[PDB]
Amino acid sequence: AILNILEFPDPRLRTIAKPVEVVDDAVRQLIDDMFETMYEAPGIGLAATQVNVHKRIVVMDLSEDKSEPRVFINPEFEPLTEDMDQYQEGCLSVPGFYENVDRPQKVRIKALDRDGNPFEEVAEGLLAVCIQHECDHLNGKLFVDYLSTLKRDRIRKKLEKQHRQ
Ligand SMILES: CCCCC[C@H](CC(=O)NO)C(=O)N[C@H](C(=O)N1CCC[C@H]1CO)C(C)C
Ligand SMILES: [Zn+2]
Repeated sequence: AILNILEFPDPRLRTIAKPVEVVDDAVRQLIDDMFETMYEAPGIGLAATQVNVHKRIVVMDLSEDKSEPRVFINPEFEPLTEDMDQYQEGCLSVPGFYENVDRPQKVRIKALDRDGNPFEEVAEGLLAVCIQHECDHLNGKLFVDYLSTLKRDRIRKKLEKQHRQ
């Protein structure tokens, strides 16, 4: 099923996602619904908070053809270096707006696959940025919180106008 994606300034997007203790069927079903919604969007990633399910579950596919489905459950990453990188990020929950967000270049991801088995990895490029952009969703953050107050408000207003209109 294609799922509904909440948008700024929906306060629900500020909910802090709770840890997935077990990976039952209900969880895998959600995962699939999350992939579909993401492809349908279209986006290269999606966290459960964006669709009103507040569990630590991140879905991703950083490829052209839909051949690289990646699942990140109970994720967490660590900057292995003091290095930074500027990237113009957009978000399905902040549609139409794209701002250059500054984030660490090399991070070490740590999660549980679709089955719930721990795995560790080292991210760079698009994956690093993406898991960071997704782990923010689980904590209630949006790339727009790295933006100025006036710039972010100019955005909050536009959407609040678009939304109901
Ligand atoms: C970290 C990069 C963004 C994270 C993933 C988001 C989707 C999202 O809202 N995830 O929570 C996305 O697909 N964003 C797209 C985006 O910002 N892209 C697509 C890949 C390149 C980059 C724009 O230059 C836009 C077009 C919807
Ligand atoms: Zn997003």
